[PDB]
Amino acid sequence: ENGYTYEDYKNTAEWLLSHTKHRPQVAIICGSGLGGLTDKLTQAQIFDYSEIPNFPRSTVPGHAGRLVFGFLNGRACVMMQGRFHMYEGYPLWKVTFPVRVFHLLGVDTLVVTNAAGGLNPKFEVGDIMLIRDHINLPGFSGQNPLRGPNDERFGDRFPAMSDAYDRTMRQRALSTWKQMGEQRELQEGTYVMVAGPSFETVAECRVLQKLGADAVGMSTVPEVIVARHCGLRVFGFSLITNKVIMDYESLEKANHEEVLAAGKQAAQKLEQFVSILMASIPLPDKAS
Amino acid sequence: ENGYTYEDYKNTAEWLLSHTKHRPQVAIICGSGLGGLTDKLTQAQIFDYSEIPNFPRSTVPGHAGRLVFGFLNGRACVMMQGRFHMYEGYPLWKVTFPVRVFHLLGVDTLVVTNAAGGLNPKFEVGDIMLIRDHINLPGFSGQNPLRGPNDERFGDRFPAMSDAYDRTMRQRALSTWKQMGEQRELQEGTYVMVAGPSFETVAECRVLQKLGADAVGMSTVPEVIVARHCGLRVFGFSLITNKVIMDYESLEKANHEEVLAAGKQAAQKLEQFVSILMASIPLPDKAS
Amino acid sequence: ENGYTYEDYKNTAEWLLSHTKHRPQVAIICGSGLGGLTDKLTQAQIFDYSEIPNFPRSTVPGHAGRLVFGFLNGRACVMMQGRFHMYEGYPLWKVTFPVRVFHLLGVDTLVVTNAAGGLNPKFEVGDIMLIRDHINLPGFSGQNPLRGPNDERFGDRFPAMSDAYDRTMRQRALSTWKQMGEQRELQEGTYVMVAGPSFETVAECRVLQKLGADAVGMSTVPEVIVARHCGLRVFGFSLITNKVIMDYESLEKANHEEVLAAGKQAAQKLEQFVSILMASIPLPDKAS
Ligand SMILES: Nc1nc2c(ncn2[C@@H]2O[C@H](CO)C[C@H]2O)c(=O)[nH]1
Ligand SMILES: Nc1nc2c(ncn2[C@@H]2O[C@H](CO)C[C@H]2O)c(=O)[nH]1
Ligand SMILES: Nc1nc2c(ncn2[C@@H]2O[C@H](CO)C[C@H]2O)c(=O)[nH]1
Repeated sequence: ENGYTYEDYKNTAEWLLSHTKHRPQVAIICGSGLGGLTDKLTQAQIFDYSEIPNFPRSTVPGHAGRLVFGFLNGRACVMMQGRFHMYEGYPLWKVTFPVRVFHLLGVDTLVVTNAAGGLNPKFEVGDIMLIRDHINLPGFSGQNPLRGPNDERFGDRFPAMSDAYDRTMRQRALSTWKQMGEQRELQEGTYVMVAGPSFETVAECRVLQKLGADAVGMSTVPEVIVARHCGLRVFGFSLITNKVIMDYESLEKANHEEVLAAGKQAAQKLEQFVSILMASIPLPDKAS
Repeated sequence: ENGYTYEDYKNTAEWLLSHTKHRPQVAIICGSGLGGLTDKLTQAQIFDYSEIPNFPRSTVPGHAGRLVFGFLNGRACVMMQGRFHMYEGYPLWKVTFPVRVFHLLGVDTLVVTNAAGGLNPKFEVGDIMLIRDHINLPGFSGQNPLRGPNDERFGDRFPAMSDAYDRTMRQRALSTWKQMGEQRELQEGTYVMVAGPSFETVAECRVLQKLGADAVGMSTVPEVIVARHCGLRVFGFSLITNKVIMDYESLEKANHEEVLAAGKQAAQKLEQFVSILMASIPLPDKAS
Repeated sequence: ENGYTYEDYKNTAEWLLSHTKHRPQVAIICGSGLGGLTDKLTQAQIFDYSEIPNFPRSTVPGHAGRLVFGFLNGRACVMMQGRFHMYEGYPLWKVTFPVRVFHLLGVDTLVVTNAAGGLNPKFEVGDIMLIRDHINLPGFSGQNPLRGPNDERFGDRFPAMSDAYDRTMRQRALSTWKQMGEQRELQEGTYVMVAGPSFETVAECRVLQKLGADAVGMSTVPEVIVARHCGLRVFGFSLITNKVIMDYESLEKANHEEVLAAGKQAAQKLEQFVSILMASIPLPDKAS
């Protein structure tokens, strides 16, 4: 939708195909800090967005923004290190351009990760929250990636989202966590997207808690939306990098320029979590 | 406001006038599926949007999108078959362009219909919900049809909406329903507009229920807003085409590509409901 | 961010500097009706937006829209009479352009006033509500002034807002109110921004009350956001000009074209409130 035409996607995917011998099945999208997951791929083939045809280039930050094709624990992946966000200024049709390319590349599963602040008090920074559902606040106002004329070549005008985050994949991630003897249980909740780059205020934090969100972030939802729109199996998770402040006594103050949590404890715990899951993603071959 | 100037409206309305001998009093806007209401007009004069001067043409769908001037049960109408929506990509000033044209055509009443999913559990698919009020979610973020410099020739900078849906008309619709011996009572609630084309997720569904909405749709509100802004008496209703899924056990999944409900039971029940109401719309002549 | 470059701000501020001998410390932004506060400045030097370089000109209303440099109770001010709003059509980067200019002018404190309707029932029209916090509804959808690439020359990509409204300034405003023997206590609450020019509907009014807002307005928040983003000490207040209607029995109807409240009782009570506070704003010299 908008700005890009089917041809564009078709050309980016083809150029990609004719530039890598890897035919990816699973596309992983690395959220803030969770980028080194690319390091553990094998037969890795790296493309910086910039060199790829119709691919949105990353803003100012020339310290990342690449598409790494590889193999992770048996699965042929394609990892987008450094996602695009609304705050950077991108129209959602750009933010989610890669998700449609992945589809044309043959990807049938998209696992999206992100760093989210925590609204549910049981969460603790470092916790990993499996996304059971989302609340797409921007989409309410009209900030939806599917806006504009619908290309029946990708999907429906009115795709359903009640079933976004794969019920099976979630089942497995939970088990996989247990069979890792973790102690701190895999959390499960609802991720709420908020666009603006600034961080929540206590009042905002409280409306989000009342609305039913468990984690608040500034990404993922547009991708999940267009993935599901074109059929991709979606599974994703949030890394609780910080308890959002719900009291005026606050004292503490939200900081991103502290993308620690993610690179800290998480860095490993999560990238290994992701690897074993590759095993749990059904092979397009499977059968028995 | 924006994109169109007073002249534009003035010209479209005039060209219309000088192209139909009908001087409409009531303008009806047919929501999804509820379009055949046009079939029951008499002295019908059809104009496909396309042939009308500054009239937003419908997107891809070349299977409808027309303005039918006629007489319905004594009233001289003008029905817009196939409304415009945000999801199609239209700026709200286009979505609502026809409402201002209607005003310049002499229309003093606008009855808007739509197909809405149901958040209130007492509703049943097929139920007709009289709109007692709305929650304009997009307008909160800035997606308001009145945005931009205000033309005092149409109305106020800051029009009030506490009184949108005519209190009288509602009274009458209720009575009219009774004097039709219906059994299933005319429901009454608050319609919440959500823009994006995709359907709600369970979490989204739950925030809407908590927010106070009874039905959720993707239209009507911009029209009501600009109608009321220029003085039009507004009365409208929702056809509950589906109970939105509020549980994760879901199983069922929202489908539009099932615009059945509307064409089913509703098709008639509602178009006849609309006809008797023409009688209840006060004549610009009336007096006693 | 967007539309304007650092140079632009730098040039507007410089031209300003080289056109006034006043080096302002406190920048006050006058909300609807609260504009005559400019009248009480001394050594007043007036610039109508229009004559200032990259300064957004006011829309149609040629009956105000000026920047008045002066001295108020000892402090060297710069008052923006007539703020810019989203409803007028301005992109937030324009609405908030002056806030960045103020920063480059040397301003270290921004006090924003506005006229807000009241959702909390304890409030009474005429009441002054100190803003303890805000809920930036537009920013949720993406309507954030910081959107677009972040200029590290002004601030952070992800500034925090949990601490927006200065805790000290609030303490003082309260005391200052007491030492004015007012009787009707200075209220304190959360201001919720709503963009659209139209007024709330009862359902909308109720979701705002449920969301936790105390007052609803159509300004201030973008300014507070970019002020805080570039470090300005922010303190602001709402003048409850009208109890927003929370019942369907309504009868009454919201009117702006009744900017009375503000010019009435408030006109004075508030502008004198503002003057004594100048005394309470710490001098960039201070020390003991
Ligand atoms: N809105 C929001 N985004 C957060 C929070 N914690 C982490 N994030 C995420 O990290 C980046 C900002 O550091 C982008 C956003 O996806 C939070 O508390 N609130
Ligand atoms: N958002 C939303 N729109 C709905 C729903 N049911 C019917 N609709 C309405 O029908 C069309 C999509 O089929 C456009 C929208 O006005 C629903 O459950 N949710
Ligand atoms: N949304 C809203 N803005 C209000 C209200 N009362 C005052 N206002 C404020 O005054 C102007 C409209 O008259 C712009 C807005 O900042 C109110 O009840 N609702």
